[PDB]
Formats: sequence, C-alpha cells, structure tokens
Amino acid sequence: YNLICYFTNWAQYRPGLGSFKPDDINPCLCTHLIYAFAGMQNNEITTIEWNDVTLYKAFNDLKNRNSKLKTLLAIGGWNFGTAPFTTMVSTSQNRQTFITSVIKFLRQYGFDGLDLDWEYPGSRGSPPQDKHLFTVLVKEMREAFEQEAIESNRPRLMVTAAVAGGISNIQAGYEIPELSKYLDFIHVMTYDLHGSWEGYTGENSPLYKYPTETGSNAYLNVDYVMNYWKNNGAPAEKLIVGFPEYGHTFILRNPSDNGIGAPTSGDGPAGPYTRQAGFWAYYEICTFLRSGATEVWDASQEVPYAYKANEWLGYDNIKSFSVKAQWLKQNNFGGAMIWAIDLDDFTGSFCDQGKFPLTSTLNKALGIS
Ligand SMILES: CC(=O)N[C@@H]1[C@@H](O)[C@H](O[C@@H]2O[C@H](CO)[C@@H](O)[C@H](O)[C@H]2NC(C)=O)[C@@H](CO)O[C@@H]1O
Ligand SMILES: CC(=O)N[C@@H]1[C@@H](O)[C@H](O[C@@H]2O[C@H](CO)[C@@H](O)[C@H](O)[C@H]2NC(C)=O)[C@@H](CO)O[C@H]1O
Ligand SMILES: [Mg+2]
Ligand SMILES: [Mg+2]
Repeated sequence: YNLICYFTNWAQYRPGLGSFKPDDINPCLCTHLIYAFAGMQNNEITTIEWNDVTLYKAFNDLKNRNSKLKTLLAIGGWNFGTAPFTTMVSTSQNRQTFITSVIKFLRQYGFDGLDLDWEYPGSRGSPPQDKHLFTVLVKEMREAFEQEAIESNRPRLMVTAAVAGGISNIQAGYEIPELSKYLDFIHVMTYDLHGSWEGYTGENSPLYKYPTETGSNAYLNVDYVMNYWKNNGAPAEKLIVGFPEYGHTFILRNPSDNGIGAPTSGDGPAGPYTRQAGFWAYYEICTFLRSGATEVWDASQEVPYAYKANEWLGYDNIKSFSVKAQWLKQNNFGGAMIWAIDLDDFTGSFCDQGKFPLTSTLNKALGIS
C-alpha cells in the first residue's frame, strides 16, 4: 500500500508551535510526500513562496533518510481557481510550454513527479470543454514523461492528480476510463463532504452514509465516492483514499440540538493556529476535547463528533482512521493520502498520543514500515 502525505508551504507562517517546515517531517512515515503548492505564470510552473527553493531542498533531502521515499510537487489547489488551467490547456502550444517547464522544474529541484490539483475541470467557472482537455493534458504529460525518461536515462517522473469527491464535480470534470490509463495514481479528496456551508452539522469524512440519507445526500461518504471512481473506469490499485487530519467546526443554533443534522449558523469558529473559520487542525481539536467537550461516536458512519456549548465538531481520530484504513485494504485500494501532515500533532504535545498520532496510525495499518 501507499501512504501519500501532503505538506503545505504556508504552514511555516502559523504562530508559535503551529509552525511547520519540511525538517519537521518524519521521513519514515509515508511512502510519498507531496509538496503543496507550486503555481503558474505565463503557462509555466513557478514557485509561490519566497523560500520555496530552500524548502524544496529540505523536502527532497528527506530522501537522504529513506531510500524508498518519493516526492512530488502539487500544482494548483482550491485557492488557485481554474482560469490559469483553462488558458493553459486551451491550445497544444500552451500545454507544451507547461509540460516542458514542469520537466525542467521537477528535475532541477529533486522531485519525482507532478500532482495535478486542478479544482476542477468543468466547474467553478471552467468551461465544459475542459473535461476532455484535462484528459488531453494528462495524456500528453504522461507521454512527455515517458520520452524524458528515455532521453535522460532516468526513471520516469510520475503524474498523479487530486480529484473531486463531489459527484456533480466528478461528472462535469473527468473522463474516468481514459484518464485512469495515463495517471499513476488518483488521489480522491474524500473529505469536506459536510461543513458549515450546509447550515447543519455533518461529518467531514464519514465512511458510510447516515441511515436516513437518500438521494444526493447519500453521495456524501467515502464508500460511495471511492466506489463511484472504481465502477466508472478507475482501477482500484490506482485509487487512493483521502484522509483528513483536520475537522470542520459549526455553531449550533441551539446547544440542546447537537446530533447529526442539527441546525447551525455562520461559518464556524476558527482556531488560534490555523486561524480560518470552520476548520481545526487535529492538534487544535485535542485542545478542545481536553477542555471538557462531549464526545460522541457516530456509529453508522464510523467517525467521531464532539460539542461544547454551541460549538460542534465533525472530525477524525485514531479509531476512525483505523476503521477506514481496514476498509480501504479490504476493498483493494492502492492506499491512503493525508491532508495534511502539518495538521497532525507532529510535536506530540497537544494530544498526548505520541508524535504524528494520526499519520502513525495509517503507517502501521498500511504496513508502511
Ligand atoms: C488540495 C487543496 O486544495 N487543499 C485545500 C487547502 O489549500 C486549504 O487551505 C488553505 O489554503 C490556502 C492556499 O495557500 C491558504 O492560504 C489558507 O491559509 C489555507 N487554510 C488552512 C487552514 O491551511 C484547505 C482549507 O481551506 O482546504 C483544502 O484542504
Ligand atoms: C463533496 C463536495 O464537493 N463538498 C464541497 C466542499 O469541498 C467545499 O468546501 C471547500 O473545499 C475546499 C477543497 O475541497 C477547501 O479548500 C475549502 O476550504 C472548503 N470551504 C470551506 C471549508 O468553507 C464547499 C464550498 O464551501 O462546498 C461543498 O459542496
Ligand atoms: Mg512566524
Ligand atoms: Mg427544541
């Protein structure tokens, strides 16, 4: 199995003990580390942070302590939008400018592949033709990587993609049978399945549907999404399950109404380290739980939730990671990917569960070490 771990180049700016850089990564935990994110300028891949080149060196130097580790560079992400991707795939010339820039960039800085994180072809303003042009891009990138390995006499650079977990976005965005022929791995973002945007409580990454859910609400679970990809053309061995090391937060309209689906208001509280409404890192979650929150196991969906006063949290813990790891193994998937290792309790001093408690759980369950 593969354990693919995302690292984010803005974690360095979090205050105090939240600050995280590549030297804080245990090189033995994952099989692949993915660097989020590169950007794009004039259809060429670029850095985005002033010290990316330094962090790239520190990131790929982790391979000096694990000969099997591979690293990839992710381009895009949610906040990158779609317009630069649309423009880049719109002509063969723009695509070749991009592919050429990617090859030089990955080889120069020491990466083993590219993770495409366009969120998403055919949605969020991307026009309908981008569904097919994404296939064209991935095929041309795969073929260019094949030819560069021949011409450079080095192992082929990998091409992977992080892909939608929402069915509407999947249907608008991906030619799954053809895409799956050229991608090395498909990183399915089976999280953010519920959150404050809905106006009621729900789990970030439930394994199964809640018993009353029907119709399109019944799409919002890991089991359905992964089987959607599998049964629409993707080989299971290429499919990687997404595991969040964070949770979503909500404000309950009434503290007495605190189950799944309870009405909520606003964007949800922010944490002192991640400082973003609606979102807590696992180490921020531990601070909340320790202060007297009520903990509930959502038995039907195999995930925990917690609440205190009018604050409600849908999240993952060791138990839920363990259940979903055994589920992905029993369904023959290629492994797991984590968003993101800088959100684990990497110091071990927030959760009293040891260093990297969530990532270590998957390392053990997937037989990584
Ligand atoms: C693959 C992907 O799109 N992941 C998302 C993250 O990028 C989001 O994090 C937010 O990312 C922006 C881009 O640099 C940061 O400026 C912002 O501070 C960051 N927020 C946090 C809490 O790290 C993430 C949360 O929005 O959602 C996806 O994971
Ligand atoms: C299944 C599905 O499509 N869920 C959507 C959520 O993904 C989405 O939330 C946003 O997701 C991004 C990555 O998927 C995150 O970067 C972003 O922070 C998050 N927005 C939040 C937490 O407020 C919402 C859009 O808000 O819609 C769902 O449909
Ligand atoms: Mg600082
Ligand atoms: Mg009432």
